[PDB]
Amino acid sequence: VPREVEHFSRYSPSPLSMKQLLDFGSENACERTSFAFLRQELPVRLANILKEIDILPTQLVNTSSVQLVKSWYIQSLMDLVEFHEKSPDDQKALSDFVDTLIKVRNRHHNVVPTMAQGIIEYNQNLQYFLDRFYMNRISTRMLMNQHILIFSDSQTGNPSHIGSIDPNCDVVAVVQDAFECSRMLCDQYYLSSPELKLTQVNGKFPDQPIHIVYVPSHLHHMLFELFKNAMRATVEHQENQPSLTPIEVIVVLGKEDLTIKISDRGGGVPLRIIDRLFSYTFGYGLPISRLYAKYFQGDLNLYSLSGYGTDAIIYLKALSSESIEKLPVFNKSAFKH
Amino acid sequence: VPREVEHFSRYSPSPLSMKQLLDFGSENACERTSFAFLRQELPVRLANILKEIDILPTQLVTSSVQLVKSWYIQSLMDLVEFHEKSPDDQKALSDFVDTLIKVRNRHHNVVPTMAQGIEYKDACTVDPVTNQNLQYFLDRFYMNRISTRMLMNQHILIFSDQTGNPSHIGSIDPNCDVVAVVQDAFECSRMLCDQYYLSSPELKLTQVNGKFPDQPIHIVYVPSHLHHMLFELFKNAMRATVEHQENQPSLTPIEVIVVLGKEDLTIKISDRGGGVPLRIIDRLFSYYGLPISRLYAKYFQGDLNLYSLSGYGTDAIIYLKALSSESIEKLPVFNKSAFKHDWC
Ligand SMILES: COc1ccc(-c2c(-c3ccc(O)cc3O)n[nH]c2C)cc1
Ligand SMILES: COc1ccc(-c2c(-c3ccc(O)cc3O)n[nH]c2C)cc1
Repeated sequence: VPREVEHFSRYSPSPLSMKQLLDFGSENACERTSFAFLRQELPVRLANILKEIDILPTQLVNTSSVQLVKSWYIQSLMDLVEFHEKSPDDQKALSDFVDTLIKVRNRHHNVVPTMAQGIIEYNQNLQYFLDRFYMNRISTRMLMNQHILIFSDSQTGNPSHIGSIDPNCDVVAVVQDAFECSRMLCDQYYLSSPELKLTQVNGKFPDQPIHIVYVPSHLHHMLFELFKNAMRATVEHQENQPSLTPIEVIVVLGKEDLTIKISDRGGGVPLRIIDRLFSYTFGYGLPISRLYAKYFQGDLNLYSLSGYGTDAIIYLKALSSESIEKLPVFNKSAFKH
Repeated sequence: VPREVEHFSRYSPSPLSMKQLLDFGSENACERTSFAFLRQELPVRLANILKEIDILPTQLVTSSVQLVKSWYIQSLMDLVEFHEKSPDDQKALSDFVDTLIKVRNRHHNVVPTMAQGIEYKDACTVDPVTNQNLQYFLDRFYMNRISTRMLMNQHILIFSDQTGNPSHIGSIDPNCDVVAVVQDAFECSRMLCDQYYLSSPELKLTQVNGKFPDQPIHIVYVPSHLHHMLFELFKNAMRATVEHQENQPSLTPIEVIVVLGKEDLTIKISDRGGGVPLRIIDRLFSYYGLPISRLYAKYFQGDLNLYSLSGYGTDAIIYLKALSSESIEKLPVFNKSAFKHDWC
C-alpha cells in the first residue's frame, strides 16, 4: 500500500452540486480554483476506492484484471499528487494539469470492462462493491471531463453546455433523440420497431417547455438503455401480430421532481427475476444506468406486470442545488458492510 | 416474565404455505394435527415477539405495551396448558377453540394500544435512528399479529361450530375472484368517499390473463386481506384525485389493471391526484393504514409499492404469488441477527 493512498484515503470525498459545478464555468475565469480543488479531490476519491479494493476477497484482488485497475488508479493518483507543489497561479501548471487529466481519462478508459472480467473470473457484497466502484468512476470521469471541457484549448464540448452540463436541458428532446437512437438500432434486427407515444406535463408553469439543469449524456444513457429494453420486449412478446404496441412515455416536471415513466406492452417479467436484471452477476446497462440516475440524488426503478408489460420510471432532481453527488466513502460504517 | 416466554423464544417460527394452510383444513385434517401444531407454534411466535418488546427503550416498554405484554403472556400461558393435555381429549379441543376465541378478543385491542405507546417512545422526544427502529419493530410486531390472528381464525372457522363461508377453507378462498374483490373494495371506497365528498371518481378496469388467456382470474388467497390492501389504495387514489382536481370540470377515472402471470398476480391502480414528491413517499409508509397494507401484501411473499409522478398522478401496484405453494408466510424471528439493530 503506497504511502500516498493510505494518506489521501484518510479524507472523505467532498460532494458537489450541479449548481456549484455550473459555477466553475461562468463568470469564473478561475480554473485556478478548479485546479486546487481537483488536485486534492481526485486523489482522495481514487484513494478511497483503492482502499475498498483491498477488502475484496483474496482471489479477486489478485486477478490479472483487478491488479491492472489497481495500478492505473495508483498511477493517476501519483500523477495528480505531483501538482501539489505548484501554485494555481502558474500558467504552466494549469496547462500541464489539463494534459495530465486528459492522460488519466485515457488511462482509465478500459477500466469498466476490465473490472467485469475481474469478477466474471471469480454474492451480495460484490454488488455493493460494484455499485460503489462504478459510482466512483462516474464521479471522477465527470470532474475531469468538466475541467477538461471548460479550460482545455482544444476540447470545448457542446457550446450550449458548461462542460458537459446543460443549464437549460430540453428533457423531451433528449427523450426523442434517445428513442430515435434506439429505434434505429432495433431496425437492424426487426422488420418493425415500436412507435413513440409521448406526453408531457409541466407542474410549475403548465403548457410551458420542460427544462432543467442536467447532464444530457447521462440522461441519454438511462433512456436509451430503457428504450432498447422496451423495444426488444415488445417485439419478442408480440412476434405474432402486424404492428407492435407503441411505447408510452410521459415526462413530468414538478416542484422538486423531474419524472419520466416509460411503459411498454412487452409481456413483463416475474417479480422474482427483476432483482437479477439489476445484478452485475446483460450489461453493463440497467445497473449502470441506475447508478447514473442516483449519481445526482435521483433514481431509476422497474415495475413490471408479468404477463402484460413493464413500466420504467426515472427520477431526477428539478433544482440544481439538490442535484448533489452521491459518493461512496471508505470508512468503518462501510467496513462492516 | 415466566420461564415460559424464554423457552419458546429458543424456537423460531415455522412458516406455513397457503397450500399447507389449505390442507390443514382440507379433507377434514383432524383438528388434532392443527391443535398439535398450533399449541406449539403460537407460543413460539408470542414468545418470539415478546423478547423483541423487552429491547424497546426504557420508558416505552407506557400506557400501552405495558398491557400488550400482559395479554401475550396470559395468552401464551393460556395456550401452554394444552401441552399437558393430549390431542385426543375432546373436552380439550373444545376448550382450545374457546381459548382461541378469548385470546382473539383479548388481542383485538392490541393494535389500538401499541400505537398509543407510539403516550411516547423512548424519551418523549425521538430521533431518526431511534425512530427508524420503531418502524423496524412495528413492521415485525404487526406482521406477527397478522400471522397469529390468521392461524387462529383458520382453526376457529374450520373447527368451531363461528363458521365462515362454507365454500372457503377458513378465511382462504381457493378460488378467489380477484377482479370481484377489486370492484367491491373500489365500491366500499366510493361510498365512504361519497359520504364526505360532493363527487367520486369512476372505475376504469382492465383485465389480462397471461396464464390462460381467455379465462377469468382466480388464484388462492384470503379475500379480506386483498380487500384491506385495495380499499386503502383506492381510498388514497380517490382523495388525491378529488383534492387535486378542485378546479377541473369532472374527475378522471382511477385506472386499474389486473394481470395474472406464470408466477405473479399483479394489480396496478393509477390516478391523477397530482402525486407526491419522491422525497415524501417514505413518510407515507411511516408509522398506519398504508404500512399495514404493505404488511398484508408481504405476509405471503407479495409486496406493495408506490411510484408517483409528482405533479401529475400516482401508481400503486400490488404483487401476489399466483401459486399456493409459493405463498409462504413471512414471519419475523428474534435472534442474533434481528437483535443486531458509507455513502455521503
Ligand atoms: C437486459 O436484457 C433484457 C432482459 C429482460 C427483458 C424483458 C422486459 C423489460 C426489461 C426492462 C425494461 O426496462 C423494460 C422491459 O419491457 N420485459 N420482458 C422481457 C423478456 C429485456 C431485455
Ligand atoms: C392522507 O394520506 C394521503 C397522503 C397523500 C396522498 C396523495 C397521493 C397518493 C398516495 C398514495 C396512493 O396509493 C395513491 C395516491 O394518489 N397522490 N397525491 C397526494 C396528495 C393521499 C393520501
